[PDB]
Amino acid sequence: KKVGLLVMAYGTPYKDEDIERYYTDIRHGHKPSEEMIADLRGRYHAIGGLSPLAKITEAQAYGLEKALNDSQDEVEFKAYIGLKHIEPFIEDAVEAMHKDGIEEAISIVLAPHYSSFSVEAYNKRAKEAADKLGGPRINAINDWYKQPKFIQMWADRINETAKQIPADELLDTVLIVSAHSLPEKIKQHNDPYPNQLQETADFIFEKVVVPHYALGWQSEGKTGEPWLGPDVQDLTRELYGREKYKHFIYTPVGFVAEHLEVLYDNDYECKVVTDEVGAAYHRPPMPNSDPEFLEVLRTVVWEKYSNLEH
Ligand SMILES: [K+]
Ligand SMILES: [K+]
Repeated sequence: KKVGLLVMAYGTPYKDEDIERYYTDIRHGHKPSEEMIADLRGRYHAIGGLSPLAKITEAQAYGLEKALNDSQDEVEFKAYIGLKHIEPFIEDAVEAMHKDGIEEAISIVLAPHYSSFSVEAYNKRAKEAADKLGGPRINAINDWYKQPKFIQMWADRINETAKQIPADELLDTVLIVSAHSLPEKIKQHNDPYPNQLQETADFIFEKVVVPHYALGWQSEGKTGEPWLGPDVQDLTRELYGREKYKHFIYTPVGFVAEHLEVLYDNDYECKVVTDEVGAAYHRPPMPNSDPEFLEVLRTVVWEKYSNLEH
């Protein structure tokens, strides 16, 4: 039988007309105000609109499927995309697998780090759907930031971007390593997410020419509670105040695609700050569906299959 490959991600609106229902789902059924929707529409317009965004997630899932099936002849994987906040939902993907007669699946989230707040939610939804249908059995991957090829992918991109920088200003350059912020309360649960981001930054930093680095958070939601900090905008201001860096290199390694959180929260909002302090802004290409990144994911999934079967 084919092995199911459940590739999960947050979801992005396909059409402009989807923005309201998308953000209503994100906000637990609380429809965004007219002013909030207008703000969000303006942010999507700033980054060139919606059409490029969903294509990346598709290219990652199906590129991963092809990378797996061309690299070995023990099994055939079939990819099913399951999204948190728009169709096809996680539950749709699991239903599809069961209807197709898939008995065994491996799941992976398109984010390198584990949190009890975020990744566990995907896993719980997938498992509960499967339990209701009677299958498939789902063997979940929880994180994959420790993969050497993942770290090397980011180090290589940073080192290439660093060639943009005059030799004598490299000592005035800082690497800002970031991920999506989460509610600060995850720390009361001993959530490993903050430590996993620190480890990722450490592993990358020892492989790059940039001599200074800092960890930050971004893209925090608006709920009634504090979120992990510092936010990259505030951290940029603070680091300039203390050290007067001339170059900021932003690697939002918690993200895998050029979606709104990178094209707006970094390329607009962080560049506003670097502009305001007279420093230069740099941000390497995101992984998207680059063959090097597809090979990272292939390595992750095949290592999981191998551990289960070999
Ligand atoms: K678990
Ligand atoms: K914090």
